[PDB]
Amino acid sequence: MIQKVITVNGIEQNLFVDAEALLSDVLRQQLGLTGVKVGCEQGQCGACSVILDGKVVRACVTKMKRVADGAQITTIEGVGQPENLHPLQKAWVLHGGAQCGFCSPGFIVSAKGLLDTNADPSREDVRDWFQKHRNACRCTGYKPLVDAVMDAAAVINGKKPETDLEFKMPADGRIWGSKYPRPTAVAKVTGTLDYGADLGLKMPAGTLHLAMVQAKVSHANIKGIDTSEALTMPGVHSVITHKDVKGKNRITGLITFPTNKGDGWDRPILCDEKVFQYGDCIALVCADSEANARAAAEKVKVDLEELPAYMSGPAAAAEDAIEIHPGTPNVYFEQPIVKGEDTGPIFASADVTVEGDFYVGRQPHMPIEPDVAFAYMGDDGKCYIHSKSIGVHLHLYMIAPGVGLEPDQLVLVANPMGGTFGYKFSPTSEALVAVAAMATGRPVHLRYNYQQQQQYTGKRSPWEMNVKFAAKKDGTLLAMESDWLVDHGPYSEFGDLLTLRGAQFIGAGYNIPNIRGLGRTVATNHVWGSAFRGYGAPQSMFASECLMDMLAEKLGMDPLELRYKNAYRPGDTNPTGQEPEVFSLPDMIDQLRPKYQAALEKAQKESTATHKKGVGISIGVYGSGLDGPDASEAWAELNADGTITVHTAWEDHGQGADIGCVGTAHEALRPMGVAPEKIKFTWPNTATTPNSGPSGGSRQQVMTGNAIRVACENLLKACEKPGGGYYTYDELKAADKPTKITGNWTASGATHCDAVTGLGKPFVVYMYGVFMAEVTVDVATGQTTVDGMTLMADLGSLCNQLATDGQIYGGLAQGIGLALSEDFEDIKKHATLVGAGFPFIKQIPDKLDIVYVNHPRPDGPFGASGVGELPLTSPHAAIINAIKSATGVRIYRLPAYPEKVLEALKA
Amino acid sequence: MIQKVITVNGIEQNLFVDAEALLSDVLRQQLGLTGVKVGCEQGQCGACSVILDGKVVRACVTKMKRVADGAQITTIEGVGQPENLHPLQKAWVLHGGAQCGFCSPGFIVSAKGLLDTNADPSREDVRDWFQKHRNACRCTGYKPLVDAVMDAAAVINGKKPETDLEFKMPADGRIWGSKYPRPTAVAKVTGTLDYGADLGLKMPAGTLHLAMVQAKVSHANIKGIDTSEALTMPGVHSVITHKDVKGKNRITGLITFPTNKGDGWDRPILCDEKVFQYGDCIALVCADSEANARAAAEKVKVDLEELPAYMSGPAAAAEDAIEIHPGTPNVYFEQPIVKGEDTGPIFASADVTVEGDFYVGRQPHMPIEPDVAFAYMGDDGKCYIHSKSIGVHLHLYMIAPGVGLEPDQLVLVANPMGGTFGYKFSPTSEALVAVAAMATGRPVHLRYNYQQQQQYTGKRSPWEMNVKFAAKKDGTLLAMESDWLVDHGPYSEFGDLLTLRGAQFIGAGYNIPNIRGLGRTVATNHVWGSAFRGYGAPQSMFASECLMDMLAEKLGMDPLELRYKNAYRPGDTNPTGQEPEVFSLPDMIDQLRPKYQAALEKAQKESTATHKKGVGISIGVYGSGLDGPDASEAWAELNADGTITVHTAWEDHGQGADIGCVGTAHEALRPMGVAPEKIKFTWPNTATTPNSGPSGGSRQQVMTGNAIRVACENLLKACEKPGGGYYTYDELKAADKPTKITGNWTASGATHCDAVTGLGKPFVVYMYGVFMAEVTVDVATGQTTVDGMTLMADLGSLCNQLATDGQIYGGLAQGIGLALSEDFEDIKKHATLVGAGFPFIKQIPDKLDIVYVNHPRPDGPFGASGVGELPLTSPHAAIINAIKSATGVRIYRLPAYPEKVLEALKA
Ligand code: FES
Ligand code: FES
Ligand code: FES
Ligand code: FES
Ligand SMILES: [Cl-]
Ligand SMILES: [Cl-]
Ligand SMILES: [Cl-]
Ligand SMILES: [Cl-]
Ligand SMILES: [Mg+2]
Ligand SMILES: [Mg+2]
Ligand SMILES: [Mg+2]
Ligand SMILES: [Mg+2]
Ligand SMILES: [Mg+2]
Ligand SMILES: [Mg+2]
Repeated sequence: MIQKVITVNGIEQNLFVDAEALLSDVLRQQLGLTGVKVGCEQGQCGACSVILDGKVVRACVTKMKRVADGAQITTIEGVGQPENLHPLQKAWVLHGGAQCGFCSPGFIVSAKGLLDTNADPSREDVRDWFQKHRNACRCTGYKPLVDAVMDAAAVINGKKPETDLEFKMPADGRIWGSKYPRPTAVAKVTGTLDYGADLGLKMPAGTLHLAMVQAKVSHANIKGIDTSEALTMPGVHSVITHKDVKGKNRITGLITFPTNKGDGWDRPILCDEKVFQYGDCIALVCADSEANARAAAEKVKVDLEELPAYMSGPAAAAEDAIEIHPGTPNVYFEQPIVKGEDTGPIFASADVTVEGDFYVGRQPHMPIEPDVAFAYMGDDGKCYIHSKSIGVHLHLYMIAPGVGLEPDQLVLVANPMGGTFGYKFSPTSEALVAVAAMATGRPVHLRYNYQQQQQYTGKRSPWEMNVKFAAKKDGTLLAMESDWLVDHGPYSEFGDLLTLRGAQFIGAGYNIPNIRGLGRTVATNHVWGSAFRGYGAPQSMFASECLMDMLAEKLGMDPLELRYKNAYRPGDTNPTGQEPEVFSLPDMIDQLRPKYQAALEKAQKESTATHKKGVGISIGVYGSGLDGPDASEAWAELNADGTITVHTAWEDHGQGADIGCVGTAHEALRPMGVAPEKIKFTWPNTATTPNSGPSGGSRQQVMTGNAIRVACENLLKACEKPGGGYYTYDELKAADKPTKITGNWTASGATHCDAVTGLGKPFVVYMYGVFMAEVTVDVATGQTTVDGMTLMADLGSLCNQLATDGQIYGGLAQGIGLALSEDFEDIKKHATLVGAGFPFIKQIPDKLDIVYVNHPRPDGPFGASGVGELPLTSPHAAIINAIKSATGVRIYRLPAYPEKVLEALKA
Repeated sequence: MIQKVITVNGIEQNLFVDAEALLSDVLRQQLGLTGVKVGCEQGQCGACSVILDGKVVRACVTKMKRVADGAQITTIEGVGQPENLHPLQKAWVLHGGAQCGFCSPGFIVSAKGLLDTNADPSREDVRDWFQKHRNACRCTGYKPLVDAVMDAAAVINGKKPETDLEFKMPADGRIWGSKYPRPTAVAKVTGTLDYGADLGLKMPAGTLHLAMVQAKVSHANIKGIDTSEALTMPGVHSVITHKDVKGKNRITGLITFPTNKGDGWDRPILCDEKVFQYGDCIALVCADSEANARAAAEKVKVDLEELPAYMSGPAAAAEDAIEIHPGTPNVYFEQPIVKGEDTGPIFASADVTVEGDFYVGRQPHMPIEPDVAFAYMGDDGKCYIHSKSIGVHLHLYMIAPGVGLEPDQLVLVANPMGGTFGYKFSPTSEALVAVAAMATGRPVHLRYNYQQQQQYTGKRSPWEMNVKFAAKKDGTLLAMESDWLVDHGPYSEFGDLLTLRGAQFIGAGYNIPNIRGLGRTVATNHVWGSAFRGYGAPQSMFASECLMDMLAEKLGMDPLELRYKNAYRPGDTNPTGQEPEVFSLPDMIDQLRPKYQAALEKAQKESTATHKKGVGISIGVYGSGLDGPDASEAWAELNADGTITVHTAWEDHGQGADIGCVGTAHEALRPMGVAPEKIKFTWPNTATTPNSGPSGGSRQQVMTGNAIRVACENLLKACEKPGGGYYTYDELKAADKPTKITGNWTASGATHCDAVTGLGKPFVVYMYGVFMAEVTVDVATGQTTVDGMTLMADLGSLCNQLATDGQIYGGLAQGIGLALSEDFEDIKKHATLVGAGFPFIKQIPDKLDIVYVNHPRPDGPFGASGVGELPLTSPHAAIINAIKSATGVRIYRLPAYPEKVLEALKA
């Protein structure tokens, strides 16, 4: 051990450390500076950025031996605090740079380092700095972060007053549609919002820390578990196995479709008889620290009989493949789509037909924060779980029978969280922590490292797809045929539903009167399927949007004009036979057309012999809602202090559940003149907030926004004075009148798609958009650079523009990754950010352009649709279409790795 | 476990706690708020004061179940931080309220609570508030704290500008003699100075926490130790016993006198063959937490043969008493005093003689911070100890042979500390932590609780005393006889030396040409003797100063005039035959006389039938130095940045080692124009600071102050430019000239007192003073209230007046405790602050008056003497003399408990 006397955030610290200890651990654990965020732990994400003697360093790869006596360290806590914000922190708030907020401390500390060395950076200087220092963000698409740095710099430079970093009220008093900052922004930019790992450090002594004993093969029969050596190791309390589970030891898919050939009870909590994928949790070590639990987990011995593993959909779907779940065929679900007339004769007599085989793979979510959860037994006797769940009520019912509790004896709470992008539509660690809390009676905390986040959370499910179009010479679509095979890994939850998305969204955007297709879901031993932003649309619309360009090519027609010819107009129906609710695609195409023509001319002009530029187009469509007559509930409560609490379980991945609630409530409460800062939101809790539903399907703004609106309308009625005006809280209480008022809303016009035909009216509100990608391909290397993205977006009406701009930029950046670099195919190689192709700042263009063409929705609150998944529906199709424009080569199977592009160029 | 969402220091905290947990632990351990200081842990000291929903509460006795959801908490961290100080914090700095600083956070939070409920308190309102909220201070005597509250209130009330809370430079630029604040004040008032227990919380995982297995009988032969059950208990690493000690397992007294009958190697580190006092450490449990170590320590079984214990000096000194250390008589040392002619014939022929038997007991130091230390093996192979040692070099040599290390392989460092008042002139926990670090190879940390601070640290040693005076009718002293028996408990360290103090200080202040006396030191099984502020003078001068009043009474002379007649004047010698170095007692008496006469008249006027007022006088004298030719060393270094570091091992109990260094150096460096904020001090460290010596004997200002002066003079010479002016650092380095310059100083004129006669010149500088106490005695209850204390003090020249005023107030308050309420006689009853008679604020008068009558010392730096122990030399004699004045009763044996006074009143 060594004494080190240093200065941290301006205060002398008399430190006692192991010279080999990581600065991240010293700062977080010994000094309580949990504003230093840790994600990857491998020096790749910048979340743990600190200033050390004037240099920006990653604390997770800086050992204490590199910290000299007398060193100066700055963390986010030293940059500024609430009520003493630094210009960078104020700028971040104003520009909406904190979505999940997990990367915000690291970017802000890094930016301070930049500005202390270059006071007046160009935007490119800012981008080069964040690239060098590996500052990674999965939510924002980087542009808002650069905007914030530039604005702060101008203030620091005296070019602009600091008061301009403070939001100015529009002065109609209206925050709906504005750039009003989100309530959680100040906590995020100051490192004072506690995420799950932070909470773990601030839990009491006697909390047990868990480590997972995981399968190191993809498929096996388990013969036994030997824990004897692990029990003798430092700090070890006990080891938990399936024997300690008090219920069924299975997670239920809950809404398994009746025509599914499996019962939906296939997923174990702790493996008993079998390993179904690499990473499966077989046991939990409980110890006094994460480090001691992990060390002991390495010594637990599992006796297994390894079995041949099926690592792709086609392999598992082979007629003779062995059943992974004995008693259920590997191909466990099929969804037909049968619209209009038989397609065979139409294809035979059509002027033109095209066909393609396409693939979209196992995209990894890659939030900067790896999965984390904890659980405890309340003094009320209930089991409490605090996790990254974005569907607390949904998960309660998925896990309760498995853990052996009635629903009233389990409570799920959503912690503040560093992004999910859908992986948290699935249970991950909730049932594991519940089992351990129940078995030990003690609080328990489980943190995944980044390798476990990659290997042992669910993934976008690969689809192998064949799609065909028949059309007239003038480009009018006559018919479509479609076939898709969905690789769902071993766990069925929502796999059938994901397969149904193919019926709904393959070919969406156009009038197609005649469709014949079939989706099939197959169990495999690769990673299980969890929702990934877009949930079937990124697969579906990659195929159809690439195929539209192929059709345009074969007709000698411009691909934007082919889309214009076919885009939904009054009288048309979507693939499930439903009339669209608004018709904004022609408007958006017309407004994009001259920008598209200008982009074409620029690409022709600026192309060289070696660097070929191209422009690509696509349409995107997705529903806002879960299928059928989805519903939500909210409570609007006048508090004694005159503030109003709007109680919901709107789960915040980081998208803006807080500002969605405040903005929607503010608009609804305008008759009573309620200031936005007087409106409070609630963190999701199954015991004390209503069942607003999960934050999946780009649904909350519509469903919960409407419920909030109705609750607030009902609160206004409850407060109305006869003669005009409104009663105060005290007046209502004096008259023994209610102050906490419920509102509900249901999408009554919706119907579930039919099991035989696929036809129905699954959503009452959709999101519509038109993408344009501008790229350069180096034809010597095959490397593609995305130089610009544009999204024409119809969101109906904006609740908050900082929220919606950010959602779009983030989705476009994930599109670039999906198109060019991302996959989870190699269990080890793809288990790091860099290995799996995470997009760092230089991979995302600074030119991300949005044009809102909003057509108010009949059933949306104040006309709003959702936004969340719109920007990831088909940006990768636009990008691939742009590579084709540039070079003449079409990539059919994502991602467009350089070697793959080169092979195509040279064929 | 329960979730609690509350606000702490203005920030929302999502807390996860045990409802039974103490708020102090939650705040310190879970939230890292180590500004919440914990001392007594029993709700008696206020150090852990926090504001909870507008009420000031003691966090150490507030369970989390009493903290409601939505509660508001404020700790010192929420009051203000460095560079954002609250007016209370600025006021504390300006008024010198932070000495050790351990109570400062609690007083300041408490004061904020006061001012939030009463914005314009009277001084009495402030005193009533601190009494109610149990805010305890052992350093300051409370007056500076009240001064600070009043000044802050005026600013908060807009009656006075906040800039007036900032020190104004005297503008001759001179800080010597000023009220310049101490460098450590800002850290103390903000809770950002880490004391030993704070450091323990900020040590790395894998640090082992120790608990002591202690004797629960006073005297025994040990037969064995059974650790088997303890080893099976939660979190337990190992148990350490004498078998694990690698050296002699004995502490050496090091400077044991040759005529001592013991070898000075009597004190074990871990008991092997015997228990010598209640509390002796027999084993150490090493565990993952203090709580787990303590729980397991309760299960270690010690097999003992209890022996009859001698619990007082007279009991142990009986001719037939059994030897506690077999082979050494219990009476192990005697010091004669033989000055002038045989006293028998002089007493026989004298006009008047008086005699008394007196007792001063086992006063407990009662710092607010209980003992704490830690140790580790450095990567350099050395063993490092960080403790409350106030003699790091001294303790290194006292313990090294016992622990089994050569002096170069052990390093002792003084942590910031919450007071000692001399108990840390002894080793306490240093050898224990060293043994455990060496045995385990791991960092180890040991914190005593308050009961262990009381039972198992050393104490003022009781003295049974008989003193006699012979005098002429005109009051001229002719002769003195003296006999004292010193109860040193079982461990000899510095016991002989303490006994020698009786020869030096019984009757000090007066010309006494003929003295015959004998001091004896006896081992007992009550608590071992450690230095307590005054170190023999409080015993010695209680006897002689009470006896002077008895002599005045018998002569019918005023007791101030009797002292005036006899006080040292040129030509006189002190008891050891040495000429005083200055003669300030007549001056001080003359200046006090009219105040004394006025106080007498007020007492007569304001006395009632039931409440009798009185006035008492005493003189105090003590040396500044350790005996003989004491010495110190300092290094003055010009740093590259133009600051100057003054390297010393001046140990800071809280008295002001920091400001002593800065003020002394500043004065010495004036020719080169060095600003005070450019002068840095060093925390004591045996490896990297010179052997400046211990902070005992009121010596550092003289010895180390002179060394600092000489080093700085030498640095000036090193920096001098030919032609005038001074070179810069860069200029000196360019010329390869030295920048770190040594200075030494020795008290060359001093000699050790003789073993046969007691005669010598032990100190070259003494401190001189005259006390006046004003009291009221309720003759129905026997309760004494001290209404006023005055000290006339000759300190030569003041280094810093905030330091010296505070030292005097603190000593006067300890005097009031020694006179009226304090002891450690009952092992259990006196093991709490309240049980042992700690003086809370109402026990200390607001009227504490100082008059400086400074006569510059020939050998002091810039004429300075020490101050530390002066104010505790005889204030308790003045107080007892005042009770006599008031009521006619003399208390001979301290303390003057009410029942004891009543029995005397009624006899
Ligand atoms: S770079 Fe340190 S946590 Fe990712
Ligand atoms: S806001 Fe950057 S990772 Fe979420
Ligand atoms: S009153 Fe809480 S530590 Fe003393
Ligand atoms: S300053 Fe108050 S206890 Fe030391
Ligand atoms: Cl391909
Ligand atoms: Cl490649
Ligand atoms: Cl008495
Ligand atoms: Cl009493
Ligand atoms: Mg500022
Ligand atoms: Mg038509
Ligand atoms: Mg190749
Ligand atoms: Mg202020
Ligand atoms: Mg004389
Ligand atoms: Mg009695």
